Amino acid sequence: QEQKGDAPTCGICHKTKFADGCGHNCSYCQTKFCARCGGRVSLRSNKVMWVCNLCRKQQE
Ligand SMILES: [Zn+2]
Ligand SMILES: [Zn+2]
Repeated sequence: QEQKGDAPTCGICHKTKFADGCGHNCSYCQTKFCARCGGRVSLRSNKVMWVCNLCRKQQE
């Protein structure tokens, strides 16, 4: 991680730029993806985890 004024980008379409900070990161691959290249999977009200369509699908 290096703060060089680099904006947030999707690791799939590389188009959708995350908001001020960080977008959705795969709870597995850890890859940064947009709300369209992943899904919301919270493990009980305490922590919200996002899994890419490749993990959410392959992992059923
Ligand atoms: Zn994307
Ligand atoms: Zn993943």
